[PDB]
Amino acid sequence: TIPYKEQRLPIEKVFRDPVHNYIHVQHQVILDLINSAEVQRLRRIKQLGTSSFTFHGAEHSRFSHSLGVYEITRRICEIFQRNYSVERLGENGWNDDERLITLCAALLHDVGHGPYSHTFEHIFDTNHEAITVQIITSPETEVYQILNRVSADFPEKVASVITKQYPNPQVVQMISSQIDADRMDYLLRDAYFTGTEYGTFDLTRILRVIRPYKGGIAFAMNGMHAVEDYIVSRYQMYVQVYFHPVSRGMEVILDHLLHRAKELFENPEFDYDLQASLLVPFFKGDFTLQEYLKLDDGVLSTYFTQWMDVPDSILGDLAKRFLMRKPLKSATFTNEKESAATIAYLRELIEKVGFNPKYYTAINSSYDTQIELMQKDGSLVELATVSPLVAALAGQSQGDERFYFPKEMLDDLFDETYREFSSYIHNGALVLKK
Amino acid sequence: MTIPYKEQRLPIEKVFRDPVHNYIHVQHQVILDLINSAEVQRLRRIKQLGTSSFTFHGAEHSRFSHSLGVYEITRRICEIFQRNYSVERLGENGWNDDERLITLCAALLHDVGHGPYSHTFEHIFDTNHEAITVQIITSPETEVYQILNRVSADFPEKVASVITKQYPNPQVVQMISSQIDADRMDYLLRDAYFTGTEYGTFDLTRILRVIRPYKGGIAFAMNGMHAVEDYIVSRYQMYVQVYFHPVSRGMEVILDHLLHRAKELFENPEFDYDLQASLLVPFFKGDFTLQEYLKLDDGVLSTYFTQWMDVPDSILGDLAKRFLMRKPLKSATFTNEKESAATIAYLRELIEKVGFNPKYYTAINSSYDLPYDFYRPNKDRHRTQIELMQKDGSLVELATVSPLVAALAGQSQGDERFYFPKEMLDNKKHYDLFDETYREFSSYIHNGALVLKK
Amino acid sequence: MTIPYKEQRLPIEKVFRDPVHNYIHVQHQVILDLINSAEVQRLRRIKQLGTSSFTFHGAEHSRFSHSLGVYEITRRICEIFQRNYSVERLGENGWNDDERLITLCAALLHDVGHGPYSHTFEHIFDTNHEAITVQIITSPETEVYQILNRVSADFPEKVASVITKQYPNPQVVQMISSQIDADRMDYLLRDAYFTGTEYGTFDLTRILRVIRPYKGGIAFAMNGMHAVEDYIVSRYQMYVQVYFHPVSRGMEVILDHLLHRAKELFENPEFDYDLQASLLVPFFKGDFTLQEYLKLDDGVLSTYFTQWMDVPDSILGDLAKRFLMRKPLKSATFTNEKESAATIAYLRELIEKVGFNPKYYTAINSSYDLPRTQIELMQKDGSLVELATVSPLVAALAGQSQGDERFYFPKEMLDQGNKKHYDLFDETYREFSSYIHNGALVLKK
Amino acid sequence: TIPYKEQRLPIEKVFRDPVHNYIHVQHQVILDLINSAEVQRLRRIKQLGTSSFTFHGAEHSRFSHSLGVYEITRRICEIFQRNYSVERLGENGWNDDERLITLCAALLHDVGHGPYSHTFEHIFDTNHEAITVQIITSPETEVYQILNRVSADFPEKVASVITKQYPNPQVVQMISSQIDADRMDYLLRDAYFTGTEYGTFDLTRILRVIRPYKGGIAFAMNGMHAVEDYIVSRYQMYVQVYFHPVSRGMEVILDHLLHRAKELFENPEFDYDLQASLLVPFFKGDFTLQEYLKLDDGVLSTYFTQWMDVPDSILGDLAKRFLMRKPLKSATFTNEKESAATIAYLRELIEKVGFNPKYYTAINSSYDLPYDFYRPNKDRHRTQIELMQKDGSLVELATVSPLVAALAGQSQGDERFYFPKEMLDHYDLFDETYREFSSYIHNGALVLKK
Ligand SMILES: Nc1nc2c(ncn2[C@H]2C[C@H](O)[C@@H](COP(=O)(O)OP(=O)(O)OP(=O)(O)O)O2)c(=O)[nH]1
Ligand SMILES: Nc1nc2c(ncn2[C@H]2C[C@H](O)[C@@H](COP(=O)(O)OP(=O)(O)OP(=O)(O)O)O2)c(=O)[nH]1
Ligand SMILES: Nc1nc2c(ncn2[C@H]2C[C@H](O)[C@@H](COP(=O)(O)OP(=O)(O)OP(=O)(O)O)O2)c(=O)[nH]1
Ligand SMILES: Nc1nc2c(ncn2[C@H]2C[C@H](O)[C@@H](COP(=O)(O)OP(=O)(O)OP(=O)(O)O)O2)c(=O)[nH]1
Ligand SMILES: Nc1ncnc2c1ncn2[C@H]1C[C@H](O)[C@@H](COP(=O)(O)OP(=O)(O)OP(=O)(O)O)O1
Ligand SMILES: Nc1ncnc2c1ncn2[C@H]1C[C@H](O)[C@@H](COP(=O)(O)OP(=O)(O)OP(=O)(O)O)O1
Ligand SMILES: [Ca+2]
Ligand SMILES: [Ca+2]
Ligand SMILES: [Ca+2]
Ligand SMILES: [Ca+2]
Repeated sequence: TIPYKEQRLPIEKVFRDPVHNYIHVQHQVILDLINSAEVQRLRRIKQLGTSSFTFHGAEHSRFSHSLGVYEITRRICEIFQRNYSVERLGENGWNDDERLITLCAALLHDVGHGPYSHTFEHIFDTNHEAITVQIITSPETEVYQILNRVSADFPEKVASVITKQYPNPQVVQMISSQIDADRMDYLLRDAYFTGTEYGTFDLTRILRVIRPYKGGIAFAMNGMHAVEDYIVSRYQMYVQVYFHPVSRGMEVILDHLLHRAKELFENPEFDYDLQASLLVPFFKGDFTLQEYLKLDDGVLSTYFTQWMDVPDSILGDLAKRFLMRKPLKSATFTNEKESAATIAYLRELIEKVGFNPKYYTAINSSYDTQIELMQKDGSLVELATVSPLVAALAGQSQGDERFYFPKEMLDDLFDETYREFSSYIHNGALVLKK
Repeated sequence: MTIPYKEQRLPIEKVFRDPVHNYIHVQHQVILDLINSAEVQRLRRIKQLGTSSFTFHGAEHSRFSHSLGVYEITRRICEIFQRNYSVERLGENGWNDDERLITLCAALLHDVGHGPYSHTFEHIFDTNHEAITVQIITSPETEVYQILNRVSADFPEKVASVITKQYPNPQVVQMISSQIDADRMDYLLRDAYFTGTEYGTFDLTRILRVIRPYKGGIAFAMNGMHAVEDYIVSRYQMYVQVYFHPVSRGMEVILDHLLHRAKELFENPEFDYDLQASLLVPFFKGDFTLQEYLKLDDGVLSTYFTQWMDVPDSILGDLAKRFLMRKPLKSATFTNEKESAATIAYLRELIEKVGFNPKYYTAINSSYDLPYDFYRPNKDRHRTQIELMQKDGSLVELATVSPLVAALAGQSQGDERFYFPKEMLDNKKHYDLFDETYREFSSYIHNGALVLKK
Repeated sequence: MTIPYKEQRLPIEKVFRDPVHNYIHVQHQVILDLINSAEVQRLRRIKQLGTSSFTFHGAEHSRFSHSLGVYEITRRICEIFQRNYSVERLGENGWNDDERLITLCAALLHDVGHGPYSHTFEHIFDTNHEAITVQIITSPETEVYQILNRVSADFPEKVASVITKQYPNPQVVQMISSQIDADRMDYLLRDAYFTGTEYGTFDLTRILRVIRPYKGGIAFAMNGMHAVEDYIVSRYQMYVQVYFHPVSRGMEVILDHLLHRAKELFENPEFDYDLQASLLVPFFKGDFTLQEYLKLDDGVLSTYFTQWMDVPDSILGDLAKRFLMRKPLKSATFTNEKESAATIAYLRELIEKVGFNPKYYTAINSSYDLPRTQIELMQKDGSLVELATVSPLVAALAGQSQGDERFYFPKEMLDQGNKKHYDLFDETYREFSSYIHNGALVLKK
Repeated sequence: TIPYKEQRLPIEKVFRDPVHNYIHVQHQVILDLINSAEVQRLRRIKQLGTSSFTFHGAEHSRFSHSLGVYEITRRICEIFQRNYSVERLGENGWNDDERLITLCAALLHDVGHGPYSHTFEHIFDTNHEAITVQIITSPETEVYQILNRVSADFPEKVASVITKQYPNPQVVQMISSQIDADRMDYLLRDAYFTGTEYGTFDLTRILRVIRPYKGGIAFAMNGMHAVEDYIVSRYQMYVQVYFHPVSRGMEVILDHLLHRAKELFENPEFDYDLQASLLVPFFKGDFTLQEYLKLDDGVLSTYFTQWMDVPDSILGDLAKRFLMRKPLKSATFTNEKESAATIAYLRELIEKVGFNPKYYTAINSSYDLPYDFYRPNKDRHRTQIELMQKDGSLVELATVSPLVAALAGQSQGDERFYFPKEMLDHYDLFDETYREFSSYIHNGALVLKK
């Protein structure tokens, strides 16, 4: 009988994918991991969080992204084996013994992600990378059981790829670097579902120039323009999708909503059942992995639905605004120190109209290795050396610095206040005055 | 002075990026307000295709984006109709653009009464999404009603009447509900786009080129016949390759029995354990308001299932597990229920013999039970037909002039499946007369079909 | 150490960008050499669809790209066959991957014997592209043969025997030529993409997931039967909407009559004027070599037609003009030839009466061709069912021949419209037109 | 009786187009122009010439491109009349009396193109723009006959649009600007037929924001990103398709094949007949319009087949290389001045091995090609893509877009030296020379040894 390490499905298994057409699975191990409890739960977590409030097609899950990353990784490995094996190139070639570990790492790279990560980790101080390593290395998970079946040291080896400690730079960089399968998948996938496919670079063009070398992953010099296209697409996706103000307006609401809920919990004079059982360990700031694994997007929205009926005015309102899509509006400003006086003033105005500025205002800027080209020579050149102005795009700030406030403040008995407030806003830009 | 709400328009066009239609365009203030209402926003949290995502993992699109999609096709039809086929030039065969807003509201609101996994939900809880859509449109408690009523007191009732097909204008009615309406057209294109399948093989533009109004509703110029043919082909292929997929239905049967078991537990006066499913209580009790209904979505169900995995009922706990961990029931086809009856009874006996309660671990269903109707025209029934208009203005129905459409309508079929646990099909060192049962069971499955006990 | 030609792998996979398949992938030195060969490169200068481009102006794709496409589909099949259905796993019902190079060569070379405007050319000149394909593969004068002979001395004949369907492996024969083969799958996909008539797009990847070898040839998994239906449906839409188009056929008739007129002029000792058509001379005479035939492509003919516009024969000059300027004969539908015969004979008199020679300005035409289902579906147990047994009405559709009987005649016959005065000559046009109602012959005496 | 100007078809005619789905024709003038001998002639002329040797799908004709330019133009005119008429906007609006002239000019812009026109203009000193103006304004032409029926001055009016002298900038910039229907169709059409994803931007998004104003055509600010992506596609098609060294290797052969033929014809000492009668007026330098109108791609290849057996080793060999696809290889260098002696020496070695350097080598720039980079000049209105803000003011694209400024920033040409593949290799006595030659070729570039 065959070692588990080597168990090849007699018939290749395909999964239909809108982005890649088909995900192809050859190994029993990979199939088992796809079917595991903690990978399956990623079906219930949105890849893009609050972006579906701006781009309504952005309803894709982390599960389909994980499969897509594995699929791109697989395609890289095939090409490396066909064209750049150690057999042909030696030390600069690819060793296909590394395939299985590389594919598991690729598939499992995001397993530690929970619902609305950025916001959740801000409020509950979780870390999805450490939880990923915990999922891979803990005997309680189905993932660990599957990995342990490969060999005793295999769960830790797979974790070491994710932590970038694995001693093979080709494997580490396939999983994690500037142009990796992770990034290429979500650029393509986020573009496909949002409909903002300015993030169409051509994936096959990149797959034809990617190669291994003794120091990691490089790109043939003849495909420099393919690399440029990727840099450009990534730029376009950050600018048009990830940095979108309306998405972040919804994200600010969510952030304040979870925070208000936690404050209500922690406080002992608040004698009311939040009915938020699964969130309790996170309100207390003391949770297990099992408890973390029970959370998904629907858990949050169920709880928020219950909260619209809560005796707290702020919680009830913030829950409502999240579910009914009522984002905070924002104005742009470029200097935090110089805008401090103006922002404080306006915050007094917002308060005078009866919004508590702590939960109805925010200051926000986001939702928050080289690229080696290889000459026929064998020698390396960094992209910026051949293409500096495009390299400049990748390194830019793109900091979209903003002040958030209720739409109500714009155009009861304080109408003169709303006209006073809106006087400090011209074309979505904060005007600095007394 | 102030413009009537009915006539009010946005200062500039509002555009919603849509992966299927590129853009959704909004110009009327009424339409914007309706998109923003609580009852419509709710549809973001309900999946268009329910359990299909377990087979086609891209299929995570919502009812909200499908509703905007239908509104958008409708908008596109009205525009073509007004520019090319108005009453200003055709009279009783033309399109009166007074009807635009009512048609647009109806299109946007057509699926507003859908809940989570509505087909299953309606089977277990006896709800009716058509009744509830009309209830949402016509009840003062809802934001939809407040908006519609603000257009005119009689407007809610009129919008509702379009959806019940009682509205007196056949062009308006058929645009929203016929054999080739904005609704079917969107979900075929969009379901194909997200599943990643080709099967929405049809060109909306080649159909929007030939669509026209007439006295009795909506028709298609004869020179566009082949474009209508492709619509039918897409329809058929989406049905037989996606909507009717045995693995998706395997997951739907788990769901159905999961909710049925919860209901049976709650209403059994001697089961005492807290199901912690407060929002489902009104539905277990079979006594619910509109408000209680509007609080339901896919994530409410999913959250309750997570809790139920730990509930001390063995069946409930297990079925919650199977749904969340993706453990579909397997199935085999049969033909005649009456001929298959003794075989099915015997197989249920072997299933029970290994610890599975066959009431919850087996099922029988047909593709015909699903809300997907094949095109079958009837000379006596006008709303069953797709009409083509010859260049002389004469109408002929599609199948009579298309051998291909006649051939697909002719091979319209519902299958019949028997569901059972996969564990019934499985090398062990010793064979207990209990391990014998699985081996016995397998000899009844051949080429995916039951072998009759004969 | 030294590697046999048959085994010579490219160290790096060569890819050719293709709008239909995205990429054409080449592993073998033999395949690359065949692609670069003179007689395959010559297919760049032969339109896949001939006169269809007069109706669908995007249909300018060459036979070259179709050949690479058939080759690419075939190797995708071979890869799936090796991965999933090898002899190693399934024995007698499996794929032997030693058959790959020959299957690949046959796929690439299947259409090499096609010349310009194939249907018309073969009607007038009596050439046979299948026999010429076999000639090209097995004649030492071609670069194709020189290449295959290097694989092994018996290799050219083996490759030819695949095309002639005499090769003893049915899986190989049917991959190349049967009802659902790489050949048909490519041209339906390619012709859809270039015409923009994308009704004839079934899903290739779905078919590739159900296709399967067995001892007796090629079959399709039972759970994939709806994918087979899709292909049947696409092929039907393409035949009805593109291949049988009345207007492309209109141009085809002109071309047929133009070539026939030229041949006749050359044949006639009375006509002493030089046609300037040196590459057609062996074909006027009915006595040609392979070498002479390989010089022919679409450009050769259009160049000659340009010259012929100035030749002192008014039928040749005018027909050449009609072909280059796009002046197709118009047509009317009729049903059975026997009831319509007397009316058609009368209309040819009227046509002759106004100055058009009906031998050249009329035709009876019912296809692009100038004057039953066999698909096995496999059950899980390995038994076979023919497609018509599980899907009869879709099967009927495939076996149905779209008989579109038409009578072609000059547009001028109904071109007239409204005249200020009619004379007993303008009377002929008006009398002619009364026999045509909404694109159909009216059967009067 | 309807004036010809206004004659509509009883029923709109549609032309299936794989790029735009449908080409729509409503005016009788336009249909008549489509059917004219001079437009039908574009069916037999390839849009991309030698690119098909690299991207074998690129077999599309100039005729299909011209219909596409017409269809985009039509879409813009519809949008302008519907949303931005003079009736509502005044001097910043569109006058729909200009529709017919705009449509005729869009359809006719490329009518003067002959086969492989860049190479042909180099060898025979043709000018396709002058010939376009000649076809439009010469009575012997069907095009002219059709236009002359419209109104008295209409032919010369139409030609004046093409030469950009027409006094309506909205009309001129729709046909010819940095973002005209012409560029938009060929980027889309070329990407579609080559099978490259790069030149696919969203036409629909651009048409949503396109706008007339007093000084021509502008694009609403809220649509900047769609304009950005047009530039991205444009850049991507230049560097990856139009500037491809393998297609260019084939162009160099073609250039030299025609050159050798002209040379053979001029020389009275060369007896043999090239039997290429339609090229004779061009060989001699003296040709008429009708003679030009007879030429197409098929004519050239027909002659090359004949030339394969003409008793001139160079001409026969080069005809063979073109017909059989034997492109020259190439290497980059920086500037002609610094690289001068290396080229001289390489030519010596190429000669030593028995290739006449004059016909088997060549120097080439991508700049010499009919593809201009976006290079906006603040003084030169023409060079600019304008974006309209809410207040009505204009701002040039590169000004508001770092992405566009980045691409315009590294919008550089190249330099290549061509040579036979034979110079880079089992039994040769010239093996010493091949070895030396390729020592000057490192990383696909000329090594300045000498
Ligand atoms: N209003 C609204 N926009 C949506 C929805 N789903 C997606 N979107 C898209 C379309 C909008 O252009 C974009 C921004 O959303 P909003 O309309 O809330 O932001 P905006 O700053 O445009 O507010 P405004 O109404 O213009 O004051 O998000 C929805 O449910 N409602
Ligand atoms: N196994 C599995 N299949 C998935 C998943 N998501 C989508 N699919 C698709 C891929 C296949 O087209 C289809 C197969 O479903 P299953 O593997 O559960 O059933 P199948 O009968 O193919 O395998 P079985 O014989 O039950 O082991 O569902 C997933 O998470 N796991
Ligand atoms: N007229 C014309 N049609 C073309 C051309 N290229 C493609 N087509 C397409 C569009 C037409 O609808 C289709 C049929 O061509 P025709 O206009 O020659 O024939 P049809 O019988 O439709 O029109 P007719 O009754 O002769 O005015 O061919 C072209 O260069 N000229
Ligand atoms: N060899 C060849 N390539 C073609 C053909 N049609 C398109 N191509 C494409 C495929 C390649 O991506 C590209 C380059 O072809 P070549 O083989 O002439 O240049 P390459 O750089 O591979 O040089 P080499 O193979 O070393 O002579 O042209 C063809 O008929 N033959
Ligand atoms: N909620 C969101 N809103 C907008 N953009 C998002 C959101 N979530 C993710 N993205 C974008 C930005 C991320 O770079 C990318 C997904 O990467 P992810 O698996 O979340 O790792 P990450 O949170 O560490 O990214 P980053 O380091 O850029 O903050 O998609
Ligand atoms: N000139 C044409 N006009 C219309 N249709 C064509 C033309 N040429 C080919 N086709 C259609 C008919 C064929 O079924 C298909 C391609 O097959 P192909 O081998 O290139 O031609 P063919 O001469 O073998 O015709 P057939 O496949 O019917 O025997 O496309
Ligand atoms: Ca990731
Ligand atoms: Ca619907
Ligand atoms: Ca073929
Ligand atoms: Ca042009």
